[PDB]
Amino acid sequence: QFEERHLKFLQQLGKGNFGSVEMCRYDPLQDNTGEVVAVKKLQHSTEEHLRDFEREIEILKSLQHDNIVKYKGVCYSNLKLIMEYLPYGSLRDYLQKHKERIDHIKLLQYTSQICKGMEYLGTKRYIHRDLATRNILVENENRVKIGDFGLTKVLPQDKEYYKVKEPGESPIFWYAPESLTESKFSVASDVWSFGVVLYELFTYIEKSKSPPAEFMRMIGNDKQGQMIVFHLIELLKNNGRLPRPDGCPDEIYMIMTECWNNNVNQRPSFRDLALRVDQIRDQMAG
Ligand SMILES: CC(C)(C)c1nc2c3ccc(F)cc3c3c(=O)[nH]ccc3c2[nH]1
Repeated sequence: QFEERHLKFLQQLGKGNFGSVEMCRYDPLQDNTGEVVAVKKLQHSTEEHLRDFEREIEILKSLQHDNIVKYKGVCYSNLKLIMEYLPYGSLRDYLQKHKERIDHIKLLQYTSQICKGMEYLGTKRYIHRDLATRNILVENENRVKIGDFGLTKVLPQDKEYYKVKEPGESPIFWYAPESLTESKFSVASDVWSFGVVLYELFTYIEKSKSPPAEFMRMIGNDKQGQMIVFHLIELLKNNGRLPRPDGCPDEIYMIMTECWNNNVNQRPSFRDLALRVDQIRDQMAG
């Protein structure tokens, strides 16, 4: 395992849901030769959150894929999850800061990698429940990885959905309608959220174009608080949706809109999404 005393704090990397990630140097020889790693811990340790965190660690450990962040180990005294350090950070921040470097061809490369990571999740009957560019990490210019699994659940053997309603705040603007109305989560709801991820990427994370900002304008910024979810549900029911991003090819927007089907069963599979994206990639290449 990883020893507490040899883990040297460098900087705060990010915060998500109930967890917090830090950049640390694991230096067991105490000579400044150890590798830099990412360390996740609970911001406030609750027995409920500890049980969730334990399951999260088991989830990640069970995953080995090019497009999933690498598990390295755990640290015991206050449980800590040790992951590989991915030096380019979240895709959200990377894309926003370096939009001149990243073209549509690169966006589709990332899109394909996300789909392949998600198909791998589905093969283990894992539902991510929090697909968003903030949860995707960049290893290098050519490779992204699904980088957090704080909300990830395993499907029961006998059902194709999973019902969960967690205390606090949910990413409602990435949620499928049945996740908002029924608290139902499935591969199909992950596909819906993947549509939002695709939207995010093609907006190049322009602040005014974010899903929350766009939906809030459609709902009306003169919104309440508890009624926001109620109005969001109604908007989606009446086929109100995120607009086509500036400069987004019509065929890419079609993929988004097909992911955003109210009919759960009519949403494409991650396998078919990868196929469609890779086909568009090749047609943009030659
Ligand atoms: C906020 C969230 C929990 C999604 C998170 N942010 C990061 C992150 C941010 C910047 C950075 F340079 C690296 C990371 C990082 C990382 O390197 N490994 C695992 C997770 C993770 C991370 N996980």
